[PDB]
Amino acid sequence: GSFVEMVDNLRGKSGQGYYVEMTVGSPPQTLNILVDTGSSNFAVGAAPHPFLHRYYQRQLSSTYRDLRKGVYVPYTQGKWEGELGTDLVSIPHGPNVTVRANIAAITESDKFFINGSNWEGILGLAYAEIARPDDSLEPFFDSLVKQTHVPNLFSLQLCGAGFPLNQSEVLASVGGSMIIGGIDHSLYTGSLWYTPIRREWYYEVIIVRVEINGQDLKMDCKEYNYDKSIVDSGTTNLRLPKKVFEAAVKSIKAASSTEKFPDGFWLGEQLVCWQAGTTPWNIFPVISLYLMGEVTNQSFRITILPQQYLRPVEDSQDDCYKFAISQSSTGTVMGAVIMEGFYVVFDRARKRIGFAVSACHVHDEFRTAAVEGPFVTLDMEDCGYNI
Ligand SMILES: COc1nc(N2C[C@H]3C(=O)N(C)C(=N)N[C@@]3(c3c(F)cccc3F)C2)nc(C)c1F
Repeated sequence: GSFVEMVDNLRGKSGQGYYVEMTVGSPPQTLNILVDTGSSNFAVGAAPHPFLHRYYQRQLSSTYRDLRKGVYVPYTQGKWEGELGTDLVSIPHGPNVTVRANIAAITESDKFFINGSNWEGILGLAYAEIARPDDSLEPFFDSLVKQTHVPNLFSLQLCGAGFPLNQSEVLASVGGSMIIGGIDHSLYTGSLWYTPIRREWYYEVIIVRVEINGQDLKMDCKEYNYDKSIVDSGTTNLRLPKKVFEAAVKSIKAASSTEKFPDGFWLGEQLVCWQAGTTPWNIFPVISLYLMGEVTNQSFRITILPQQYLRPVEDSQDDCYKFAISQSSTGTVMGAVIMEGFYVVFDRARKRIGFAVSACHVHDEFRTAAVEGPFVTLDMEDCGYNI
């Protein structure tokens, strides 16, 4: 329905992540926490770091409980180490509940905290299977549902500004909404279409067809989900498996061939700039991802614009961007630049993810993002990768 208390509770941007205010401990210690559907731990800075202006101080919390266990998390882009415990946790612009949750108190880290991101921890919203050190460490959302009457569902509306936000603007700007326990109808237009959650670990989905400006990429659909496809608010880009990325970039280059861009742009490294207001959106194609539907032999599609996959960056008065589609060796990742086009419903109760056009997606007068269906699609189970 309507969840006014939770609307506009996020801040941030696709490159540095979107965060929500939370409190930990007694008396409550306020922290900004990145919303991450690509991990399953609640982990917060708990020791001084040059990029943190605040951190969780366990000795100041009367409700802190030490689990006497460490946790070491090395990942591709960095690492963090911490100490496990539990404490009382709340979300001020959330459900009016307080729960006892696991917290990994980060004591050491490398390339984890981002200078100027304004967040001090991460809220892993995925399933226990991928929790660290193992699946016995109950994730925050599982604790929230078990201890309260909050429905087993959350929904995210990530709002890209469509232009760069400076240090002050990004702190003053509304970055979107995280609706805990429901769907807020003011955040989207049109209908919600649902895709099954293939397996409960990451939020895994199955892509069954890909188009660039209506032209079928025509790959065996198993390539689109090799080795998995996931929805991850903690990744900035739309990441595609190597072979799919190579085919998609060739097609995007062909569609936009009236302007030549350097190799560094297509590698997502180099910015491209245009005179203020002259970004040639129309030369860039729309991209449609067809997802398995809930009905047998039915799919639907989500369509994004270059206003989603070209990420605004500061250079001058020029309008500059980076190409926010990049290669992956770990499957498709529908990151924040894709989520910015849609209101995304993580319906854990019904093992499905819903998509609708976002009320805050960036577009122009000629094209809009879309969520459309149904389409007849056969043998969609064959699109899923095994082993
Ligand atoms: C919190 O706890 C854990 N965290 C991670 N993560 C992996 C990271 C990552 O690469 N992506 C793509 C990702 N989705 N999540 C990470 C992340 C961010 F989102 C944003 C900024 C920094 C980050 F480290 C955090 N993984 C495991 C296993 C955790 F226990």
